[PDB]
Amino acid sequence: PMAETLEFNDVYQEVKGSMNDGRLRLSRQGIIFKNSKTGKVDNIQAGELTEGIWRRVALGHGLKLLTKNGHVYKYDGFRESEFEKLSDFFKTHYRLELMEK
Repeated sequence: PMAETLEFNDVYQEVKGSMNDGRLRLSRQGIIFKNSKTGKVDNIQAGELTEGIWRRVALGHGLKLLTKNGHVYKYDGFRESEFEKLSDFFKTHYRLELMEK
């Protein structure tokens, strides 16, 4: 079932063991994460993405993304059941296929 946006208000950015809680939002154009505590926003354009990985992490499952400029983004705390919709979104809108690891 196709969706143009996906929202996750209960996930974290993982940075060196730190779990930064925030809001993740996927649109056709890309990805925005906003750190709840610090308010720090990170934008990722669909075009920038070269790699998407889905794997078990410390809490549930997580995405690990790579962009053309070498930046790494890790968003953790997904229930495993989210794979289908995430995989679907990436393949449909981002023209990239999540690697299951």
